[PDB]
Amino acid sequence: REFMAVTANNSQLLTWWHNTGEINTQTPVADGNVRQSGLYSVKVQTTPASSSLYYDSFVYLAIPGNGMSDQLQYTQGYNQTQAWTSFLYSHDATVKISRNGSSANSNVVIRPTSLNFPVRYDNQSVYITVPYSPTGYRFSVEFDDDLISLAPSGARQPENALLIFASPFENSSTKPQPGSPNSIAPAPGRVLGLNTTSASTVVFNPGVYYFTGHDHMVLSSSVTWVYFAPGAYVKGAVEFLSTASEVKASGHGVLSGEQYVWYADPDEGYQKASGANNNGLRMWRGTLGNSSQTFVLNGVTVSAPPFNSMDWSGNSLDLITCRVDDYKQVGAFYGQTDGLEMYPGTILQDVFYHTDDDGLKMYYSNVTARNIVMWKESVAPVVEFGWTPRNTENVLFDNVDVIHQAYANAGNNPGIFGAVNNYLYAPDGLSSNHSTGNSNMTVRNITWSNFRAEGSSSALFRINPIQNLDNISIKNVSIESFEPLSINTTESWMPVWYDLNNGKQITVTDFSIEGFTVGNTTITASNAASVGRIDGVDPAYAGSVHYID
Ligand SMILES: *[C@@H]1O[C@H](CO)[C@@H](O)[C@H](O)[C@H]1NC(C)=O
Ligand SMILES: *[C@@H]1O[C@H](CO)[C@@H](O)[C@H](O)[C@H]1NC(C)=O
Ligand SMILES: *[C@@H]1O[C@H](CO)[C@@H](O)[C@H](O)[C@H]1NC(C)=O
Ligand SMILES: *[C@@H]1O[C@H](CO)[C@@H](O)[C@H](O)[C@H]1NC(C)=O
Ligand SMILES: *[C@@H]1O[C@H](CO)[C@@H](O)[C@H](O)[C@H]1NC(C)=O
Ligand SMILES: *[C@@H]1O[C@H](CO)[C@@H](O)[C@H](O)[C@H]1NC(C)=O
Ligand SMILES: *[C@@H]1O[C@H](CO)[C@@H](O)[C@H](O)[C@H]1NC(C)=O
Ligand SMILES: *[C@@H]1O[C@H](CO)[C@@H](O)[C@H](O)[C@H]1NC(C)=O
Ligand SMILES: *[C@@H]1O[C@H](CO)[C@@H](O)[C@H](O)[C@H]1NC(C)=O
Repeated sequence: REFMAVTANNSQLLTWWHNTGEINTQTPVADGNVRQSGLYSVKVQTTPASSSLYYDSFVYLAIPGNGMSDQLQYTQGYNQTQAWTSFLYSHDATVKISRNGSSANSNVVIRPTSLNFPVRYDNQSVYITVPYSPTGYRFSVEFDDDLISLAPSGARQPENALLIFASPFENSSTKPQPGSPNSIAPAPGRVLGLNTTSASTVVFNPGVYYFTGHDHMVLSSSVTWVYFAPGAYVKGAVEFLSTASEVKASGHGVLSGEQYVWYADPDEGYQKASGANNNGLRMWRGTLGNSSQTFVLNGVTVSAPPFNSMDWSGNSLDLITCRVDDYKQVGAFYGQTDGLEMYPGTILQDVFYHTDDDGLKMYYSNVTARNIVMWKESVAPVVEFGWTPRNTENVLFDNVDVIHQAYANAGNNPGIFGAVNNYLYAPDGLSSNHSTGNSNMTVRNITWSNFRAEGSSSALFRINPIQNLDNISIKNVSIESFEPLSINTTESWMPVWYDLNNGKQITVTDFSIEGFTVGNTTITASNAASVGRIDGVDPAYAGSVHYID
């Protein structure tokens, strides 16, 4: 018969497909269609590797502008595309990757490179044995002959990226049981009525769904759980109205905002905001009243966000907490595509972030973030914590691997660990005025450990002490290479700041740096400025920065 895709649905492997898959690299795909990579084909086989059957795994594709060329002006202007595929597994599986048909056998680099997965090359195909892990893996497959140079960085990256998201099977907490009378499973196509449903659980089963570029998934206050099934692709953005103790979004399906123009404003008919009112539609939005609320985000893949990926409403933002895992953000070519907000008590792990702005927002206390892979694009620091003075304490960011960076200039506020200026007086985050700080607030007990930057990289840190700093320690951080010196992006700095009202000097205390390597050079105090390129530490703080071995 006519060739058909064959997907896996067993206790060891699960892959899916979309019959309305559309190969398109220039315009918006049809409503009921899903942009599919015409360059990469993926099949997965549960080990042991035998002449047995290999199952197809749909390869998604996100492109800058989302086919809207009059939208490219809001991207960094590169011609890079991002393809990806996800699958669930419970046992070691071999991933077979194929291309065009005129493609020669090219070498591939897996990122993070720490994975060290077995890689075989056979007849214009790449065989990657992916080991099973209760936390799955998120990695980039980069074909040498597909690498290009991004100006002015010169960063060598894939023109056509391919991401693989191998996740563990879903449990009773992340996958609703079918047939519950208190849940509603909207059929494929335009989705309507979820904003007034009496259901408490929205279930999107395999299939394509879409709100428009002029409407999003507002869930009734009654809704506390949104599930995107593996094989489900939903075009829209979600907003809970519920103020219950917990609201949840799970499943390994896709939530794509490809239909919204950049900075789409719900209050202005989803049109580009009138004047940067910071009302660009978020992919994850919620609201809390007087009671605390936990936001659970699990397994979902968010693509093409039209603005900041997430933000909650309220005056009691410290009453919110997050629990996210096995979550991904791909195809975020638009600017200001911030990663999630991590409210007090948050625990985030095994996340993949493709972002053109503030990545890890360290704005709240008692936060734990680990096992993150970041494909930072061209703006904002990897880690941000400097738009507004605040009291923040007890933060741990461990095992973070920035696989790529493509900064252009200083105005991009580059750097791994950054803290831009006070947005109230320097909205763009850059200004010589360092006298708008608050000597009454302090950020303390901060630990950034096991950070890693592959390829060329920006400065280790560019921190503006807008409030006091105390007990901040960097442990094990390696920068494979620095970006071109001429672009003003590799030197770290930390200028003395002053209180806005009192004029009192902002203090920095116990800022330690341990295990900092640049290439094959282990940095130390007598190495700081030489290789480490740490030149900007203000003499007033020099005594507070310690290079311990
Ligand atoms: C197999 O996977 C499909 C989606 O690809 C899912 O809808 C279905 O429930 C699975 N079959 C079962 C019940 O094992
Ligand atoms: C994409 O941009 C790269 C440089 O960033 C360039 O080398 C490549 O030719 C471009 N794609 C094409 C084939 O137009
Ligand atoms: C519910 O959503 C629809 C879809 O756009 C919208 O037209 C309607 O005004 C909304 N009703 C509510 C709950 O305000
Ligand atoms: C952080 O945790 C500590 C102790 O667990 C607690 O005293 C403090 O209030 C917390 N801060 C916030 C903003 O939740
Ligand atoms: C400091 O932060 C760490 C996070 O690694 C936490 O385990 C510890 O309890 C905090 N200690 C203080 C000062 O409460
Ligand atoms: C910025 O610094 C200047 C000192 O040069 C100070 O007078 C001003 O109040 C600060 N912030 C602003 C622009 O309000
Ligand atoms: C710091 O606290 C003092 C005393 O309450 C106050 O006068 C001053 O304005 C505060 N500084 C800032 C940055 O608000
Ligand atoms: C720092 O790196 C060393 C070498 O791999 C490792 O043994 C140690 O546990 C790391 N420390 C932290 C902060 O995890
Ligand atoms: C980079 O910085 C140097 C010194 O700070 C400056 O002279 C140069 O103009 C900057 N390059 C540009 C234009 O980005």
